[PDB]
Order: sequence, then structure tokens, then C-alpha cells
Amino acid sequence: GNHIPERWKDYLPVGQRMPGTRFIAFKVPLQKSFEKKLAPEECFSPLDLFNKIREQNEELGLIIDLTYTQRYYKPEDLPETVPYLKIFTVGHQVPDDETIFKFKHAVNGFLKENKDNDKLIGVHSTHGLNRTGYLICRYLIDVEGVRPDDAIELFNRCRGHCLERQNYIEDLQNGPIRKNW
Ligand SMILES: [Cl-]
Repeated sequence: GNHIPERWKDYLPVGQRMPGTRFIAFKVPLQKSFEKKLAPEECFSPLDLFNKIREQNEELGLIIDLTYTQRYYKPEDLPETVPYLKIFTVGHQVPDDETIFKFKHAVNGFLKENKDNDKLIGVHSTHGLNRTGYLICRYLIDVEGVRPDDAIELFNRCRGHCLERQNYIEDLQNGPIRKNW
């Protein structure tokens, strides 16, 4: 059926917008099919997501979904008119260079199309922590010349939880810059 992903309850739904960027991170919002397995306190639907954005006084311009495990919500069912992009980030290996570029291109393609806006890119994985943290920091390091420990620190502060995966951290810090021509 619809199962609650491991440790999904153990994370703050929505982080703080990262100042100096247009990134915001959160754990997957869950469809109503999931809510029969959640106490109403544990609930976090896409509606709640859009409230928490509006309550922080921002608005979403793009949603990048990194998850693959289950249908968590349908983009069509969103309190919507925010464009959606799926970028499957699978397994525990450092996200591959192909995924890293899909992410950069989407973020780049978004900022040029919205340089007038302060509309945000909302990125989410299952917990909005590990895969999300990697990709956000990888972009900041590569594109914005932010040094690793600074990007990690910023992501962690705004998220409410520290990035966990040691191999992600190691790559952020000592791994090479992913360049293309
Ligand atoms: Cl997933």
C-alpha cells in the first residue's frame, strides 16, 4: 500500500529559505492516501507545504522532486501553477554527474527566466536532507564558488537538521568541481 518512509516523521517538514540563494528545502509532502497511517500531528500534505511557504513570506517558482520510491503526491493535484521537475536521485552513491547537471540546468534555467522574481526553487527528497543537501550544496560550490563547509553549514542551518551522509559530505569537501564546456 502507501507506507510511511523510514524516519519521515523525525524531520521538520519545511526548512528556512537560504538567504543569498533562491533555494528552500523540505521533506516530501504526502497525499491523503498516506494520512490513515499518520496521527494528525504527524501529517504534512502539499497544502501544508504551501501554507508554510506563504507563512514564511516567500513563494515557490519551481519544485524539484528527487524521490523515486513511491507515488508521494501528483503534480497535477498540487495547490498548483508551480512548475514541477522530477530528477530521480537513486541509491546511496554520490549522485552521478548526469543528475548533478540536470539539477544545475533546471536551477540555471529557472533563475534566468525569473530574474525579476524572488520566487524560490523548492527542492525535496524523502527527508529533504541528504540527497537534497548534496545537490543544493553541490550547485552552490560549483556555480557560486561558495566553499564546501560554508555551503553545508548554510544548508544545515536553514533546514533544521544537519546533512548526515558521510560520503556526500566527503565529496562536497574534497570531490572535484563538475564542469562542462
Ligand atoms: Cl526516494
